[PDB]
Amino acid sequence: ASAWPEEKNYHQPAILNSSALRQIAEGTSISEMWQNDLQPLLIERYPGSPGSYAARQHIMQRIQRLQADWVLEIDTFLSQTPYGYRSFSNIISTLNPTAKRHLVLACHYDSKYFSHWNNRVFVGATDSAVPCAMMLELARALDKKLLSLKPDLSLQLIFFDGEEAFLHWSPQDSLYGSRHLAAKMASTPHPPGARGTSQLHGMDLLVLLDLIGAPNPTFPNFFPNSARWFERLQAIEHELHELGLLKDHSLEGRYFQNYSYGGVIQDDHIPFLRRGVPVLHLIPSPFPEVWHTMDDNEENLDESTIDNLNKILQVFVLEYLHL
Amino acid sequence: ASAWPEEKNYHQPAILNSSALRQIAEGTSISEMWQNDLQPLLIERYPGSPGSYAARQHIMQRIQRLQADWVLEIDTFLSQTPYGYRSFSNIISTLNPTAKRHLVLACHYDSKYFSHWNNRVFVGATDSAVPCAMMLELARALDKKLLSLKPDLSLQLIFFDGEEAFLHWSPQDSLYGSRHLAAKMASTPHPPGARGTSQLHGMDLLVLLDLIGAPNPTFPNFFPNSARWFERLQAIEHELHELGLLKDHSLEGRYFQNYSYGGVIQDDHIPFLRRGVPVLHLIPSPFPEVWHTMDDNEENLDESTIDNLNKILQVFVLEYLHL
Amino acid sequence: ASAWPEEKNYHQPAILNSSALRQIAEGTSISEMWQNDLQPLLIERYPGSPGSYAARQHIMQRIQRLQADWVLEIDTFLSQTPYGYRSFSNIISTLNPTAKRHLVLACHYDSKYFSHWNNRVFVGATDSAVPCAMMLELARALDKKLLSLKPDLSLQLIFFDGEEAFLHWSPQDSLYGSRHLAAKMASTPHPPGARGTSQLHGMDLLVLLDLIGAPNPTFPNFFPNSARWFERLQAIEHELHELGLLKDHSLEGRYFQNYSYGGVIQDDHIPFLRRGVPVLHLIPSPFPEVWHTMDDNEENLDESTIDNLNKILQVFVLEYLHL
Amino acid sequence: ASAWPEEKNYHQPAILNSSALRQIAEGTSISEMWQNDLQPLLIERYPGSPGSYAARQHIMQRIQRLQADWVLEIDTFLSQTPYGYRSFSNIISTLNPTAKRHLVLACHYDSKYFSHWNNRVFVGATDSAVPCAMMLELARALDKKLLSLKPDLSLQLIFFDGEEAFLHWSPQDSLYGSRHLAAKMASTPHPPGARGTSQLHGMDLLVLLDLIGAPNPTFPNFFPNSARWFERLQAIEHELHELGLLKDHSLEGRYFQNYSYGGVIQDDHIPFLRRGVPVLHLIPSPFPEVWHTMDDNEENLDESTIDNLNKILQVFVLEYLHL
Amino acid sequence: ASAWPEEKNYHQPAILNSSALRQIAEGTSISEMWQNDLQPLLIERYPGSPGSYAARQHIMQRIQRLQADWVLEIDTFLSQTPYGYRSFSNIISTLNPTAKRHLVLACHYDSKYFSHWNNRVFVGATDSAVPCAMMLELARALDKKLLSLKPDLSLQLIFFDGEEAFLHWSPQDSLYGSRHLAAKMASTPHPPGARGTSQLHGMDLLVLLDLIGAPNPTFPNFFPNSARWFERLQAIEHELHELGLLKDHSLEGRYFQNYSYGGVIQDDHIPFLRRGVPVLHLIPSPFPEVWHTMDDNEENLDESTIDNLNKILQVFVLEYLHL
Amino acid sequence: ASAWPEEKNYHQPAILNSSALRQIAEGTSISEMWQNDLQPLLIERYPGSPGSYAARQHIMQRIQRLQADWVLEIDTFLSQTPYGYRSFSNIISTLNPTAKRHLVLACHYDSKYFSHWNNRVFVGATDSAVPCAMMLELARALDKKLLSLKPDLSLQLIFFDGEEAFLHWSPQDSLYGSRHLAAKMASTPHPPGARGTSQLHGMDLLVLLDLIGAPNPTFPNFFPNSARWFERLQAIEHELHELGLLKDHSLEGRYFQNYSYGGVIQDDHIPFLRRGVPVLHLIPSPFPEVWHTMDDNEENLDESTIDNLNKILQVFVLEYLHL
Ligand SMILES: O=S(=O)(Cc1ccccc1)Nc1ccc2nc[nH]c2c1
Ligand SMILES: O=S(=O)(Cc1ccccc1)Nc1ccc2nc[nH]c2c1
Ligand SMILES: O=S(=O)(Cc1ccccc1)Nc1ccc2nc[nH]c2c1
Ligand SMILES: O=S(=O)(Cc1ccccc1)Nc1ccc2nc[nH]c2c1
Ligand SMILES: O=S(=O)(Cc1ccccc1)Nc1ccc2nc[nH]c2c1
Ligand SMILES: [Zn+2]
Ligand SMILES: [Zn+2]
Ligand SMILES: [Zn+2]
Ligand SMILES: [Zn+2]
Ligand SMILES: [Zn+2]
Ligand SMILES: [Zn+2]
Repeated sequence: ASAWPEEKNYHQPAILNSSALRQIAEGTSISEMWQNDLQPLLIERYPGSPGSYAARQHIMQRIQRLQADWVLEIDTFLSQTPYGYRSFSNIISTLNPTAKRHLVLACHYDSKYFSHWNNRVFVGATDSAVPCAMMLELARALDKKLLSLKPDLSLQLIFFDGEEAFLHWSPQDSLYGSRHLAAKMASTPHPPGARGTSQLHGMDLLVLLDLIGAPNPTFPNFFPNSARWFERLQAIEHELHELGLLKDHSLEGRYFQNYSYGGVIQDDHIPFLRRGVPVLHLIPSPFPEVWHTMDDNEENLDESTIDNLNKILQVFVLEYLHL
Repeated sequence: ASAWPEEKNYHQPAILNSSALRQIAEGTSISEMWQNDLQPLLIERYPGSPGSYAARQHIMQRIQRLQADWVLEIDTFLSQTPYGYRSFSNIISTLNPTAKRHLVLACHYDSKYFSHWNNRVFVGATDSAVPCAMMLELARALDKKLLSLKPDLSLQLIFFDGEEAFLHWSPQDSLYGSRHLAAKMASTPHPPGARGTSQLHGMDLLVLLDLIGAPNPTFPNFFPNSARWFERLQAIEHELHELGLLKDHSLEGRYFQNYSYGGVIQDDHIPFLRRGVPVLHLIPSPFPEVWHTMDDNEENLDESTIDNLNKILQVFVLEYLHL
Repeated sequence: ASAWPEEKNYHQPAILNSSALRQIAEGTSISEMWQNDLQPLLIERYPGSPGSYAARQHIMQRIQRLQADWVLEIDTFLSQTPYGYRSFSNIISTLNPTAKRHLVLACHYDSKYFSHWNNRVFVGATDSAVPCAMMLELARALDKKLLSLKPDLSLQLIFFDGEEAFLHWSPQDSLYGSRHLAAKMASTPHPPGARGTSQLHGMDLLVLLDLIGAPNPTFPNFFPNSARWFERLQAIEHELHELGLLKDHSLEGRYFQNYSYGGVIQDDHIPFLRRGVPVLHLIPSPFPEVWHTMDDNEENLDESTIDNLNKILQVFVLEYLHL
Repeated sequence: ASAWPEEKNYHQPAILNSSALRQIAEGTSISEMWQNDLQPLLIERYPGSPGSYAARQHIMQRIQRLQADWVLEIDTFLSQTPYGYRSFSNIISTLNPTAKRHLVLACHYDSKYFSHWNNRVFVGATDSAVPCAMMLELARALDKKLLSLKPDLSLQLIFFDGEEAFLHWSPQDSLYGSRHLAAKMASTPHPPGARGTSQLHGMDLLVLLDLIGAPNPTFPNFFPNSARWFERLQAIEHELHELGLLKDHSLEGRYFQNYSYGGVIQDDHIPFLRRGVPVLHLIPSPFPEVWHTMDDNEENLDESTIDNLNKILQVFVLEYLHL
Repeated sequence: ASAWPEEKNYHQPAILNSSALRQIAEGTSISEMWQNDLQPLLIERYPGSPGSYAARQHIMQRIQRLQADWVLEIDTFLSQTPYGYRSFSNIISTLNPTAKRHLVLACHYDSKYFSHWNNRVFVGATDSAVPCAMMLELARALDKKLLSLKPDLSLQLIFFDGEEAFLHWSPQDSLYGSRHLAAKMASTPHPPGARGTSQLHGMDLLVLLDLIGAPNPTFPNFFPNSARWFERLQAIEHELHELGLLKDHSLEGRYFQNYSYGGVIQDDHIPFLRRGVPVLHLIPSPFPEVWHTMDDNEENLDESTIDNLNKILQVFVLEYLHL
Repeated sequence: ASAWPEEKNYHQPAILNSSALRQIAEGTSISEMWQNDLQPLLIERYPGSPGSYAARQHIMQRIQRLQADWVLEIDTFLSQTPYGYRSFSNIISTLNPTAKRHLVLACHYDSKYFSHWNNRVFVGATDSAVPCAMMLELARALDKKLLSLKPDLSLQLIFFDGEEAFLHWSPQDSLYGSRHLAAKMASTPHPPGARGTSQLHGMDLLVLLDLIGAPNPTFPNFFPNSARWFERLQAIEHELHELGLLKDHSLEGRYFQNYSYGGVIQDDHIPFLRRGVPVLHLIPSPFPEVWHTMDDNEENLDESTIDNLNKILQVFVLEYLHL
């Protein structure tokens, strides 16, 4: 079958000048995210709960209200769990469904199931509601350049349901949404009418955000096949510093360090990885000090870190997509 | 209900009187089937071939033109074969997609891949071009009563792609279409919005027709869980003989002869049966004398047996559906 | 390289004469069974229910009132199901637990979980309340002969929990207690202190009673490796018939006619067969006409068919042990 | 062009006249097989035993003394068992190795592991010393016709090691030589230098003799894709009886009653069957009375049944190969 | 609720002052341990051997003399190996067996099977005779406080058999006792009478000691969900040293160096990890220099290193359990 | 089963004195390797191409022209791929084929399948043409010592076919040759006549060379059970620097630094690892900058870096082999 699944190994970015970096900082507003994107997600939203549904509708509405021509799919499936059968729904948002190639941004939108311990509620502020909102604030900041789309390439956003275990982390109790999605795409022909290629082959790179929002994260190099693109993240971070385009930020503790981790952490990327999709995994090591506590809330977030990461990220999408 | 997947076990048919049987004998014509439903499907149509596309467009068009509100689904997927990657397309036809339960009729519409041996072209007339044409005819002859649907139970037809092996019969080279749809159905919630039940649960019974069109066929009783529904066929056959609505037919050359065998044959029922679906398997034993030869063609069919079979089956479906 | 797990292949019976065939027929009370062993078990007793614990107490108490030295064990375990984790309990009854070899009688004591269709309650009278009671009637009727055991050979009874599916028959929704117990016997040293042999290797023959109680049952002959013990049953039947020790019985309608089936019927035997245990499987084909309906009750049972099989089976066992 | 694995679907015999049949008939010697081929095999020969090396040597020595250009090969491998790691050797003997297609005849040559019960030694006369002898007498009796082989087709012979279990029949304790050899042939290119076909595709048909030599055998017809070759066997037995070329033989106790089956019997054909090879399985139902007893010895063989079957089979083979 | 398995996620220690830390230090003797707990283990004890029954008897006796209320269970099973079927026996010693939650400490008590290279005998002093004596020394020194137990939480000890490969490390040749025991616990309702939780859910934290006793060991921090418990270890090691309670101890060569390691090391925790149990894995990297040689003996042990570790570990256990 | 598989764990090196360590430096020619061994291999040689047959023939011809007497075998096999069934051929070179034990050197010889991007052809200079030529220079630069073999230890070379994925990396699409050859060795008794041991038991240490040729490579230490042999590399390296036998080499730019990675990195060692062969894996992290681009050519290799590696690797082998 034709060889376009080769193209990703050759793709190169389109680097921005100093005047165009400045524009991007001005383009992005954390407090608008904080109020209109982030806060309506800080709620109990484990799979099947009335919060899951509220959260899915809020995410849909914030996207529909943009100009860029986004196509939305709800992917609804039944799976077995320790508490029996349950239904889940991944949310998928695509620009130019027909293009063979897509850069993919992903996170998970469910929150881990718990009882109401010490009369509190778990709402996973780093895990992973901030990541969702940064995705929502990216589509809005760049809705202008993203509309200039009506190398055959576009953009895609995935919001997984069921990342967390219900009872005890095992292969059969975790990653419900990503295991189903990776298989579905492996067996769907792409582009439409193709005879020998699939939607997976169409994934250019998968950028997974997990556990973002705490102060002083450090993100390692996990994989040697995406090393060259993690390196671009460094150089983007370092240049926006010397232009003092970031806040409360220092070059002595940079977010993207130069030390490969070696092993891997279990997460939504795994069913994609083992079928040959390239992955850039933006999960910090160590895990926030609040990980899986009633104190992963709005109060412990750190407004400045998030605002820096929104900026670097927004540039990487823009240079990858030659926009 | 929670609940309702229980009902198929207690369903009981609405047996028809002598006046009505006569009505339906008169209501179907085998000569119409032959010219407009069968002969267009006597063609080379192995997966991915031009005739596969043409077999599909015909089957669609014959249905698109009836009264009853049939909903057509095209299930197009990518699998691996001994020759590499290939695309298949199953055809599904449904009255009242929302009903919890559907009685299901099915066959395979691919022909088997062969070189052109002796300058002849294999076209599978019993295997399975007739079967498609009997299902096509049936929906035409009862379009009348089937439209009355506008015991929460309606009717579905399935036309599989890729039942035959490409090179050598094995678990990875066979039943490409049935193995896809079973998995898709078992992981889809039914009825829309359900939490603990699936489309697979909604399959009241599966009647798979295969290898049909030769004279003096004999079909054994394959499974002890659908046994009673096969006794029905025996008694529908024995009441059209005595009424004189069958042709060139005797009660010593009967088609359904309470026998056993008593083991199992591999076919499109296998991936449904191993997840708990009840099966009525309408495949003869022995196979037709012409099985898999260049002489399994139009000339070797028997007009009479196919007309008889049509009559019995059109009965069964009306008595099953209480119409 | 030991040794004894082969003794079971050379084993021969020690046949009874006419006067012992008459004594055996007069020592068993079809009336005593029906009231003291069977009727207490015709209730709703699906896994986890109040009825399950009541059936376990009835079975244990009836066995304890006997003089023979029966040793009883409760094998309680945890398993996943379509509705979640749940607890199950098999019942094991063994004479001479230390012996190397044991003949095994077995059936399942649960009832299938149904809703109350037409304000009725499923109780599974042939499925399998009667085989439970036949097992209790054999232990009573022969109590005098069996307390003589104090070849290294003896007798065991097993009553499985969780034989039926909870929702839809699959490999993961069926045969809960037999899949569990087989894995546990395969991994247990037998006899005590042994270095290279297991309890599973000590099962001489597994005689599984299922779906018994209706009149005119035809029991097929399933496996080549256990054929000669089926042939014992035929001759036993025939020579009791021909001393007038049977009732409402004709040689023209025997229970054990020879008739090879060839394939399998899913059941509690499957996890032991798969490991090389020889199986004598007493399940008729076709299934009782009342199978998985609310008329599987006391009023459709056949007193005399049952009484006849209690006699055949007691003769079989006494020959198997030389008693 | 390759492609050529379909040519076994279209192959047809060359039937021999009444004069060629008296020719074959007078051509075999049942006492010279008995003397020189069978008797040296009636010894203990479980795998790794000295009888195993002695048996392997007599088989090869007897083949090597014929004129036909027989190529001998020894397939020695290691494998894990209930008593630990052990070494086995299959014997493969082939005419025209370069030919794309071969008709295959086979049995197993090991005898089952037992201890000396009652001071006797198990030799498996029917199981399977006689089939071994039949294969050798066939290759001598037809030596001058096969020497003519110099349709691209010829003849292969196979003797398997490690068929029987050591301790308890299971997927890992049984069929050691056949499970090895099937996976080897499926991963060897054939013919030499071929790019997309394998030695397994060149097996035209697998003819597996097992448990033969007892009087009055009844052989089923197990598979639909070889039923036309069961037929030919049925017809060869009929013609030979009507020319009075059989002995002590009755058309009422004919070996090939057409009644069928049913399901399956595990044997050396299963690793090949499961991958698409057609099989004519000449195991009888039921098994001899002496099956797996110390009485499966020379005395209980029936000379006349074997002689008759020798003749039938050599006529089957000559007609398969057009000689 | 039925939700208690979430409790261990919220558990916090009760941190001891400096005069309680001084009592702990004074409360443990390395020479009593050396003479009465360690030395009798420095023998040959691979599975099945006389030294294995002797180490079992010594472990049980030394616990049976303490005042605390330990319940001892011997878990004995069969398994297949490169040499055939063999019997194994784990050792489980439990306080308050009815309590829902248990902090678990563990090592393997077998020794690796070797020939006597150079007329010397392999006794695995670090591998793992020392870890066993550390566990016995801790039960003795904390005996009076462990007596308080009579937060539903107590203490359990596990000695695994069959950790080493007999022949070549493979999924089937290694971790014989721990794979058996994790599967057993996973299917055992806990607490007694429970309906949807297991003994495996009861394990609060699995602290696994292995390859201990050589000088200057570096333990990494392998897992993100047990990392807050690794930090407790470092804090304990820092305080004891600045109070002057360590020996021959440098804060430039502290045992717990917050350096992380992504590559898993296979060991007895793996069957628990993959079912969701949190692990604090105390194995050093690199392995000791003497690893799997005849020089892993008593003279190459370092007295001071082991005495420091006893003290760090008993402080852990008291702060975990609030004594 | 004998004990000799233990011998590898005790084996120790026989180190060289400053003066033999110059004889090595001086007996290897980077310029002869570059022209006579490398350049012939810098062509398109993906599996089945004309370039693959020619690279077999180069490799063999170079080895056949040397005094030591190497035994060559060509291991051909058939496997399924994303484009269909294909033929592949490993190259295996052994001294003393019958010795119990062998040290093993290896790489892959196939070149990744790519379309001709920008009119350029992928030839994989580091991936892995240079590892091939390195293995060719070593046998030549040492031909004279290795002829003293005619401690049951010798040397083996292995050049795999089919390492790269044809389309997308996955367990079914990568490592065709290694997966195939580890299974064949595990099922081959070694030495000849052996009853309990395999060819795979004989592999002392597997040293896999991959992705070599770039400047300034950093090779990590992957596995605790092969660490002692990496320390030998690190030490060999440092004394060659001190003696001045190294070019363009510093100590801050050490090839073998103290660096512990997580592990894997999929490659040809995986299928051996899962069966317990110990592995020395000489692949760097990060991968070279040119990896899987058209600039992985002759111009971007570094002569010094490769010359220095030839010197280390050659010492290591003579020290390992006591030559
Ligand atoms: O800790 S994990 O490796 C899962 C695991 C695997 C094995 C044993 C115990 C736990 N990964 C993980 C867990 C929770 C998360 N929440 C957000 N991202 C998460 C990622
Ligand atoms: O028919 S079965 O093969 C179950 C089955 C198999 C395949 C598909 C769907 C259902 N065996 C069965 C069913 C009910 C029973 N009650 C007592 N013994 C029973 C045995
Ligand atoms: O009976 S079998 O199906 C194997 C089996 C299957 C399941 C359980 C126990 C045994 N076939 C078999 C057994 C022994 C033979 N000896 C010569 N040919 C033989 C064929
Ligand atoms: O990157 S790898 O871990 C394989 C992989 C795994 C998952 C996804 C994509 C690719 N190993 C690898 C790749 C290329 C090589 N070329 C020479 N040796 C190589 C080894
Ligand atoms: O080295 S391991 O990772 C196992 C292994 C994995 C792959 C190949 C060969 C061996 N773990 C191991 C080995 C020996 C031990 N002795 C005590 N604990 C031990 C742990
Ligand atoms: Zn989380
Ligand atoms: Zn067909
Ligand atoms: Zn039932
Ligand atoms: Zn046998
Ligand atoms: Zn060890
Ligand atoms: Zn590569």
